[PDB]
Amino acid sequence: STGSATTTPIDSLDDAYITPVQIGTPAQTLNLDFDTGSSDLWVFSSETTASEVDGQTIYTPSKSTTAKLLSGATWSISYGDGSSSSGDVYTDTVSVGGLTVTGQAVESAKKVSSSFTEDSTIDGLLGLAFSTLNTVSPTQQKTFFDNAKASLDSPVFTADLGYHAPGTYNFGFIDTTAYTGSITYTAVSTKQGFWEWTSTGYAVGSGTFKSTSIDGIADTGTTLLYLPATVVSAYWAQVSGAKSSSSVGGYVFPCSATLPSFTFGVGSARIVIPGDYIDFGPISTGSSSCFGGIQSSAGIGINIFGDVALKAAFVVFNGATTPTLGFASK
Ligand SMILES: CC(C)C[C@H](NC(=O)C[C@H](O)[C@H](CC1CCCCC1)NC(=O)CC[C@H](O)[C@H](Cc1ccccc1)NC(=O)OC(C)(C)C)C(=O)O
Repeated sequence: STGSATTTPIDSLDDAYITPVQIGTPAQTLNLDFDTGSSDLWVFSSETTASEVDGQTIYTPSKSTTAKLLSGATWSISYGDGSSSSGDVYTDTVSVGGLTVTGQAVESAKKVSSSFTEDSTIDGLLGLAFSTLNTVSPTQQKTFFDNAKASLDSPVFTADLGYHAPGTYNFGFIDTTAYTGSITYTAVSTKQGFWEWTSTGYAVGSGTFKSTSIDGIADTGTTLLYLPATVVSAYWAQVSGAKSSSSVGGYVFPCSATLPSFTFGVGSARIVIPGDYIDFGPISTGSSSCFGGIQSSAGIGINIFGDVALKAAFVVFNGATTPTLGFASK
């Protein structure tokens, strides 16, 4: 089997991308953020405390004939941005893009923190890192990818994220029309539970490529590209009005600049980020300062290839028993 689904940015800055998923029988359709940096499928539900629910769509397990309470199990997750949720667990049928798994754990939120209440576009998360990071206790639960691989025509999914535009998640096949040249695969370490890998170096604009190892994770669930302090200072030293601003938390630059490109290495291949991608947007509507898309990971402790970098490429998540990551230009 395969599945294919359109993914769309939640806003005009491509802050994050939602993809409809159908849970339950008959299907209730909720728009989830597919997050390669975490391993829980959780949703807003009829369980959720009501004054924490805003305009999201809720899962109502009492309405689905295939839902079953997983007795005893609870969950509690907090993410890199500070936000957090917890609750209890059902198993149900969940389909994405045509592809259906029965008995997927769907984690039902009792409580969500502020940032989730405040974002009306996102009805919960679907985690696609490795299932060792799943928060359900006492027995951790598989991600939708892990439950799907038995039936997939190949044990992969693709991410094809758009710049200010819709794109695609595919499961179980690689669409040869969606990229150009050939895919280069690199090894993944799953020792910390992420799709973690080491990039072979970087170039800024049209200067030299510097071979230096950057160990990072490919994370559809993080908006920006977070890289070590000195590589990030090397990029913005090429943008004449850029400075680091403690007030806004990052490098800003005049929205009128043309930014140089940024290249990252994958084995012997190179992925080029166009500079307009790194112009994240204006720090407020109307302002003449813009927010950069490459910022220092010193404060987070790990380098993150977020959607800035991933939407410049077609990305293969190869979930074979030794997993790899594939990059192609598109
Ligand atoms: C629990 C663990 C086992 C794994 C867990 N992993 C992570 O936290 C990384 C994971 O990818 C999480 C997953 C996201 C959590 C927040 C909701 C959206 C999903 N990423 C994150 O926690 C990273 C947060 C994102 O980078 C936000 C995304 C966003 C912004 C605005 C509006 C909507 C969405 N961007 C964002 O704040 O961009 C600005 C600052 C330029 C505005 C952890 O390490 O804590």
